[PDB]
Amino acid sequence: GLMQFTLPVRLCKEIELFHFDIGPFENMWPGIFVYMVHRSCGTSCFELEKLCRFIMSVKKNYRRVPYHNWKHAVTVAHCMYAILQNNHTLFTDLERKGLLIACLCHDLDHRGFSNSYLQKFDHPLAALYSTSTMEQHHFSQTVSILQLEGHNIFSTLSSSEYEQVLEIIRKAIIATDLALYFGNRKQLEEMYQTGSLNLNNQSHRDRVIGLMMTACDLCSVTKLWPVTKLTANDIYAEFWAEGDEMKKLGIQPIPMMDRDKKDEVPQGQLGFYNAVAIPCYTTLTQILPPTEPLLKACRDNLSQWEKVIRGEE
Ligand SMILES: CCN(C)c1nc(Sc2ccc(F)cc2)c2[nH]cnc2n1
Ligand SMILES: [Mg+2]
Ligand SMILES: [Zn+2]
Repeated sequence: GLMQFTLPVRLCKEIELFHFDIGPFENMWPGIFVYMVHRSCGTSCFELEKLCRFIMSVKKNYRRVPYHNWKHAVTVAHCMYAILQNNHTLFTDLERKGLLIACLCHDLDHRGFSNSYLQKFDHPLAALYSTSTMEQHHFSQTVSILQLEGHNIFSTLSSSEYEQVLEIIRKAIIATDLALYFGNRKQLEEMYQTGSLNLNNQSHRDRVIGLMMTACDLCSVTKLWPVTKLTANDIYAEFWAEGDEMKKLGIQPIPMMDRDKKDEVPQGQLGFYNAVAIPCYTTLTQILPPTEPLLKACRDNLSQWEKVIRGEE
């Protein structure tokens, strides 16, 4: 318990910043996560032995897909860690615990295919979960792994707190279904401007955590441009495989998933930044002013994609 995880100097410092990249060294990612849990929650919130066992079963249940992999899990968790650490007093004890775990688990057993593709393929998950298909699966994998012998990191919580934390985690993971983001942000924006936003309203808190989850999930757009640009490669590698799989079902995929339409990527990124990314971090910055660096970094990347179109790169 006097066993404080410590990172090298450069990582100790830069891990505090929104734009931190967790690096190419897979074997340091558990240690980075534990460090963040200890700083964000306490060395007391989880039994080190159980927490490490939990982390290593979660890693095992992420697949070797170009984008929706273990590195994405730990990147999304780091973004949450920066939000939480910049908004210390805004969050309950149960929230701080649940949200880092939710972010680590949020794409558990992802196959590199959209909810759309599962439904058109007629995958059994699509029959089990009519909406937020993969997101209900991710939550289910999280509960399955928490129920493994020696893996219940929540063991010391009361029956009450345990149901509360698993309910935070469930809502947090469902919110990562981008189909639900658009409405969540509209409501949050309306609420904020008519001055009805009330962080004491549990239903309001839910919506604000939902947006956090979108912001953390989309955080590749808030990195330094060379990170942003190389991550886009990984994202499109998955989309274009999906597109291929659509063509095998006899379905012309949307252009974003068609590798024949690679040329249209820069214009595609503009729409995404304008319709999703920029509104997400704006509404977030309005609700949580210390998250302004995400909006700033996002705007910088919008500017790099504009330059790519102008053939300025
Ligand atoms: C509307 C195109 N689209 C959804 C999309 N998504 C992302 S992240 C992402 C991953 C999976 C999703 F189901 C949704 C979003 C992007 N990052 C850079 N360009 C992008 N375009
Ligand atoms: Mg997901
Ligand atoms: Zn994700």
